Amino acid sequence: MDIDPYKEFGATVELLSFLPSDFFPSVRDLLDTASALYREALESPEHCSPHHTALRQAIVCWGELMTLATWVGVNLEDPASRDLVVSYVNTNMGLKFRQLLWFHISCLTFGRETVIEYLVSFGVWIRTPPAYRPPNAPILSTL
Amino acid sequence: MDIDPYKEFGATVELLSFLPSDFFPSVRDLLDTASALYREALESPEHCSPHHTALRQAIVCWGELMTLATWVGVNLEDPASRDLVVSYVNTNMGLKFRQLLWFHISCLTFGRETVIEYLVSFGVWIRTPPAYRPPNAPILSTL
Amino acid sequence: MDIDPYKEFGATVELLSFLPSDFFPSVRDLLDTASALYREALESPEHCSPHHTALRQAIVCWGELMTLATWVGVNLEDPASRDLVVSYVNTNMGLKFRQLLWFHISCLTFGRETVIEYLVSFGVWIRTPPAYRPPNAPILSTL
Amino acid sequence: MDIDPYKEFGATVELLSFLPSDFFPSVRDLLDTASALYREALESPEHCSPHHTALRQAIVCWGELMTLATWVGVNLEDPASRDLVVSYVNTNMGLKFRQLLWFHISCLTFGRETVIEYLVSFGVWIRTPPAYRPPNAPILSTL
Ligand SMILES: COCCOCCOCCOc1ccc(C(C)(C)CC(C)(C)C)cc1
Ligand SMILES: COCCOCCOCCOc1ccc(C(C)(C)CC(C)(C)C)cc1
Ligand SMILES: COCCOCCOCCOc1ccc(C(C)(C)CC(C)(C)C)cc1
Ligand SMILES: COCCOCCOCCOc1ccc(C(C)(C)CC(C)(C)C)cc1
Repeated sequence: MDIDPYKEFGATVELLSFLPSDFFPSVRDLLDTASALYREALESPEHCSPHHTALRQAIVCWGELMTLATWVGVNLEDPASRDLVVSYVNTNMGLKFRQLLWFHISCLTFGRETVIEYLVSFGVWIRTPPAYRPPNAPILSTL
Repeated sequence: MDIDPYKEFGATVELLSFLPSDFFPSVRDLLDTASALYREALESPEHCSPHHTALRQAIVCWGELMTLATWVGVNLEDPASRDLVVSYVNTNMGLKFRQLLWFHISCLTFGRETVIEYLVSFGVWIRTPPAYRPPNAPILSTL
Repeated sequence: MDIDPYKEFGATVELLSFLPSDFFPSVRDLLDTASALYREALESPEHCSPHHTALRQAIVCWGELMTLATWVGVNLEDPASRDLVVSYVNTNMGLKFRQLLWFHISCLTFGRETVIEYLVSFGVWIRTPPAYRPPNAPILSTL
Repeated sequence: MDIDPYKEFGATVELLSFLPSDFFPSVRDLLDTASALYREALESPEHCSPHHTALRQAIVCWGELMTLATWVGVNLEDPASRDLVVSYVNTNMGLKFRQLLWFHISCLTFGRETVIEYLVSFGVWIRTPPAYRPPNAPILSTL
């Protein structure tokens, strides 16, 4: 239905299109970050924020995908296709899942405005060729 | 994190378990409804409601699952494994997807409170033995 | 029962597992620190702080564990079983003990809130990729 | 270091030595008493009292020792060593644990002052030879 999961929050798939894949932590790392920083709120009966809502939904999706992967490994007799499906799920879907988790966690942490500014600046940086861009990328940190 | 996607909305997997699985409409039907009634709001850059947020996330996840099914039908060779994966995706993941779509669309349309009352009333109905179970099952209506 | 030795201090086993196990100093190092810095207060007849109380209890428990290990070395004959017991103690219970000692000493020294923020920040740091995190690991300092 | 876990509260190991070792109720009984009277306070995120702070740590230590005992019963195939270790734990560590539990549960139920007066009076009673010792020993009570 031509839905962008970030347009509601002030971003776009094209704005995060520039962040490389090596930029995002692993799924386990991001899920641990969430479970340690906002678990009491995600497991809460309150609409603490749209970021919380989206995180809840995406975590449920990922749980269902892991269930799918287990079911595949248990019910498919062709190892080739089994590993192919599992690899597609992990690589692609987890890349998207990392994108979304990072966006929402970083927003909850720093600010939606700050994260969008960081995205703009990081796009400026990554579009520049290495011969003319500084070697050290921009950094979003609590320290 | 053990997250319930309805806890914030005032329900639970136990309160929706009152409804059978053969109750929820088709994914096609629910998506047509969602389009016809809230396309401009779901495509909007606004947190119109947590229901809208959750519904957007669910729809993007279903789109990714359809992409997975297509990628499977293309790449995978073993017809048994292809059909197994596609049928599992559709049946199970779409059962859950329709559950969620029904909940959120019905809420947006009638009321979260109305939908929870409908859940308890349908529980009463389905628990009533057939000898005394009226045929006029409960149904949501604006009239 | 379901007791967390950290919740009164505003932390959790989930938050202290958010840091690696190879990060926490040795039992000897932490006990030397505790002595040098708070021996007169831990050997005092005052509830100087809940940190002091918990640390006293932990140290007495570790002393009883050391007595157990010596008693094992003496009485037990099977060297395999003896070594296995002593190793279990000094590894598992040692890790737990030094996590707790680190928490409480670092709190007494820098601040409970400072230490919790440090846990969060160091976890996010060691989970973030190097090219996009600051290059130097976080550390607590009174200087 | 030389830490007495009672002088923080107003007692010593020499004062509680007035009571014999066969005086203290079993770990089962004392843990049931605690679960009955102060479960919600021990499981609370509050420094309700130093007695709570100490009892929490003691119970955590006891849980770790029980884990050790089960791990022993599993991984050790020398019944002699298994039994030796489990018996040592449940006897010596059990005695110390139930001393501490008695002290703290009593000081929570009655008070530091009442419990110390009780210790002194019971010392009188027990140092008194039996030919001149009343049968109605001192017995803590609110009635
Ligand atoms: C292979 O991925 C490359 C990066 O993605 C490019 C387009 O980005 C759009 C991302 O859109 C989504 C879609 C779905 C999702 C959810 C939360 C539903 C999770 C998923 C991918 C596990 C189904 C997240 C982001
Ligand atoms: C196989 O279904 C069993 C019945 O469902 C039990 C309910 O389980 C709770 C989780 O429900 C959902 C519902 C929807 C979803 C979304 C919207 C993310 C879509 C899905 C199922 C395509 C991943 C996820 C979990
Ligand atoms: C065999 O028992 C001797 C009785 O005399 C006790 C002398 O020592 C004082 C008791 O000190 C402790 C030490 C540790 C503990 C804790 C709470 C840590 C529990 C334990 C014994 C399970 C480790 C309690 C009391
Ligand atoms: C191998 O351990 C895995 C990591 O454990 C995570 C923490 O588990 C919760 C238990 O936490 C503690 C911490 C310290 C302690 C004390 C200080 C009482 C010491 C000990 C371990 C000797 C009993 C007890 C429990």
